[PDB]
Amino acid sequence: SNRDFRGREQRLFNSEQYNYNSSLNGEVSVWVYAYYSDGSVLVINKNSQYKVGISETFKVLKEGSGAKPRAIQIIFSPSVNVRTIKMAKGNAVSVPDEYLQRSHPWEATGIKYRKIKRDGEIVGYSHYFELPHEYNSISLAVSGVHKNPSSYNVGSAHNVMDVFQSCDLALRFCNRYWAELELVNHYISPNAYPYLDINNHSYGVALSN
Amino acid sequence: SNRDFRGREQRLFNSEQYNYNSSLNGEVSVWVYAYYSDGSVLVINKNSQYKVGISETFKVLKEGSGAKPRAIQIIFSPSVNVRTIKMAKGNAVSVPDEYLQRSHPWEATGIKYRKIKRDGEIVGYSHYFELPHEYNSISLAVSGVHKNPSSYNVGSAHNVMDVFQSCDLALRFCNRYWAELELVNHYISPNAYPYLDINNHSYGVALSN
Amino acid sequence: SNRDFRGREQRLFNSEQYNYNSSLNGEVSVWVYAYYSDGSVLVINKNSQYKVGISETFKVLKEGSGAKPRAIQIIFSPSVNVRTIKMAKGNAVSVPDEYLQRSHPWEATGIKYRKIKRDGEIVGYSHYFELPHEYNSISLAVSGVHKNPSSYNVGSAHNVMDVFQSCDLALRFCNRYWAELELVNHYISPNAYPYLDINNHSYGVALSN
Repeated sequence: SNRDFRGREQRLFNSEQYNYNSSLNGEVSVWVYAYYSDGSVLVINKNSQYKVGISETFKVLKEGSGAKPRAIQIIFSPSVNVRTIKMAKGNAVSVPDEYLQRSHPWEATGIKYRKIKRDGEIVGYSHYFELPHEYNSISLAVSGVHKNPSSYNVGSAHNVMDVFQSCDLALRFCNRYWAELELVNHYISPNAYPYLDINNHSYGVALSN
Repeated sequence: SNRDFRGREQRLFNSEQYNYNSSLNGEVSVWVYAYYSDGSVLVINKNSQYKVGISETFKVLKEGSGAKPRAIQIIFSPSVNVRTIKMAKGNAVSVPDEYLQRSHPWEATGIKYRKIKRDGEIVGYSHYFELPHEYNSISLAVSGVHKNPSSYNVGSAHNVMDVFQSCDLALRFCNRYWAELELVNHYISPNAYPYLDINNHSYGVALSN
Repeated sequence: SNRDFRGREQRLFNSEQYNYNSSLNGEVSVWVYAYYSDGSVLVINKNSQYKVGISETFKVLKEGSGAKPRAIQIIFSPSVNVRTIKMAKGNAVSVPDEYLQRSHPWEATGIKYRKIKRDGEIVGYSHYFELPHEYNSISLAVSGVHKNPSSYNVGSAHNVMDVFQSCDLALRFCNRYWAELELVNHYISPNAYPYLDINNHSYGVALSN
């Protein structure tokens, strides 16, 4: 019966979480997972309103003696507008991508992002690429804009200062895990984050509807 | 007599400093003081035009073996618009505040800021909060916008690039002091910064009028 | 003859590189070279669309026991609008420039920038200043805006979010070289960057026309 208000409230509880996230009041989140030759995983996460981005350098461990980055997986929350996703990369600690005079400052990589799904629902977006063995490090920057459900100008006369503030307010986290197993068990799963593991298995929590 | 031009110029000297600061040509400044279990104090200061903010992580010293953060005091210069103040925090190195799906990206904490006064003049604003003993660290972000004395649109077609530049131009300082006494004697007082100590004593310099 | 299409294409190849850089699709780049008492050189480079800036602290090596910064050379790519260049500095790890109440948040230093030329062509802009011996460090911030060839409003309703993204996407590099010779041989020259050495010799590559 629909006299089951406990069930109805539980249903609304989950749904409202899903919907608040995709409102412009909600966060847009990016994760950069760097996979090292020793099986360890380094993750950078930043969460912010309106837009979010990361600019990082992943270096060979122990002054060049330890493990080296082998691959990168970039994850965006479902609140991102996939068409706004941009990436700039260098394979070096020294401006790797050809010459400044001829470089485009970014590529629109949205079309390469796969949908991470649980129960038919999009829990995130994933772009995975491996690094050339010939390289010991990668400088990488990625950026995404929150879906704008309306025709609302977040960058209009009055609203632009809020976006400037969003830049100050963004929170960044950096963690290293010993293996993807630890990553899944202690980072991804407990926080209900979207993820694809090495076996192409999807993680995350469907909240709609 | 008002034939005392030395006195009159001294009066204008002080007043002009007070007033330039609160003009849009002046700085808005934020300080984040982190109080550690060993009595030491770590301070982060950033100063910038138009708006300013800080995003930091305060961790337990010596890889988790040393002292731990116990409390935070956030200070804004008098040039801040208290109503624009925003704060986002996590108690963890891992996205502490519940779940991303349900998180508001900030809280307006202005109403909790006390006025730091010297001689009846507001020299700054202070928000103090203690950290749960149960936690070994805190990731914290705070943001404030300069008071806009006029109806001037700093984020208008032409002026927005200046605000973007203000972001590049902001200066950040990080210092650690052995005790609040050292902090007061060698940081707060010499630089004429506003402050409240553990005994609720106010520091700073009245310049008006 | 103009039947030499190999020559004509080579000519267009070089020219197009020059021109793309100065289009709003191209990068604006800044370098900050810090010259240390031991002859070593530390360089910070950031490259980004629309505008670029750096905010750094150059400290005495080995916790204050090693070499100390003696001089700074700031280089901008030719795509910068020299009139938009701004600099804010402190000689301390503690808000060096007088008192916050009376500080202008930056100086327009464009008029002090020399043109670095190769073959009559501007390959960059250079501002060089020495540091007071009395100081062990310098906190420095510099900012420049890309030349806007048109009357195009990059900070208009729609375009402002792209500039916000440009902030996320900017790539920063930090390198230390043992002597200016190494710097020239392994950093400046291989990457075709503009530069002036200690003997006032100009480096870079003319690409026009």
